[PDB]
Amino acid sequence: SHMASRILLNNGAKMPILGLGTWKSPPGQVTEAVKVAIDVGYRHIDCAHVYQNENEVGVAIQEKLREQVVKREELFIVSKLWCTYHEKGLVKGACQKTLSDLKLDYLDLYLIHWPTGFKPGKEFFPLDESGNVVPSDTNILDTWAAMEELVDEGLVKAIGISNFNHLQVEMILNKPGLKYKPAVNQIECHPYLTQEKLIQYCQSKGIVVTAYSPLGSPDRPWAKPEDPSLLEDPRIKAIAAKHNKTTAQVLIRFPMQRNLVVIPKSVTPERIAENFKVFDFELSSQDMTTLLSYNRNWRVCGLLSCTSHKDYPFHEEF
Ligand SMILES: NC(=O)c1ccc[n+]([C@@H]2O[C@H](COP(=O)([O-])OP(=O)(O)OC[C@H]3O[C@@H](n4cnc5c(N)ncnc54)[C@H](OP(=O)(O)O)[C@@H]3O)[C@@H](O)[C@H]2O)c1
Repeated sequence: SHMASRILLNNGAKMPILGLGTWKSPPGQVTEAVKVAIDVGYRHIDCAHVYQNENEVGVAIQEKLREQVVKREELFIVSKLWCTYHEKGLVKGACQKTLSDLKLDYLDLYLIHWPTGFKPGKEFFPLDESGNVVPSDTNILDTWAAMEELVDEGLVKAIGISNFNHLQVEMILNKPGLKYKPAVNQIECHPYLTQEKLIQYCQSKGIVVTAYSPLGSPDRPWAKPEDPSLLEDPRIKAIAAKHNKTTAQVLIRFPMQRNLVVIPKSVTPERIAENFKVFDFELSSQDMTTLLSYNRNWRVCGLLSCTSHKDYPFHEEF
């Protein structure tokens, strides 16, 4: 379908363009979800410590390795450093906890989950008595240096960023003494948040973009009935019908044809399989431009409790 399965990263490794998301996947369902995904062809799993389900994801990965359904070198496992671990002295331990839970001896890619550092401690969103999230002082260039050390210690093959705006990406690229460029910026992207400016910037610097919430995250916990709904948009349904595919399949193919990686989440076996069957059709340029035209700057993930943080990413235009 004029579509290779992997994209070359600036660390020299190849990354599967379609992965399985795991945010909100219940711990009692995610082991089967990941097993099914690997069985039906997925080779990339997107994880995070803050999702609280890495142990269960890891059970699935380990079983499929033990069963010899896949070899470790064929898998591309991604996780993310949570905001309460931006300190120099906490990054390695946070990575190692993720490795121990996923039952891996390296990650293919480790991302700074958000540019905002928070006070370390047990709470993922530490609050002051008035409800503000308590920041860390550690600046993100120092967090990046700590990520670089993980490459040099063999814990991770690639490092990257997530939810960074273009000025924050530029800060990393302009870092004095930069040793490794970010390989990936993982950002929200779908027809209602098309991200042209940030995607162009990242791609022009050789940074691969991964699109999260490609279906508009209908299970996001703050969903309101009045919100827009990609899967129910009749205009997108019409493009899907024309191609004899589902709306979800169109929504997944869309970022693929922008040279993005995409990570739809499901715990439903039939949908996991459906979502992978996107290498057998092509959207036209006109389809692509039409889908881009639906942009409304609508965000699933605004980190809305953190808008006063000095490194909050979404005040900038892009
Ligand atoms: N870096 C970040 O800050 C960040 C933020 C958000 C997301 N992410 C990553 O991106 C992944 C994907 O984003 P997301 O989880 O927000 O949402 P999403 O992938 O846009 O949507 C997931 C929702 O769509 C449903 N669904 C999946 N396939 C479907 C299909 N074929 N037909 C109908 N409904 C379908 C799922 O239901 P069922 O599961 O019940 O089947 C679930 O409710 C996350 O899981 C996470 O790995 C990263």
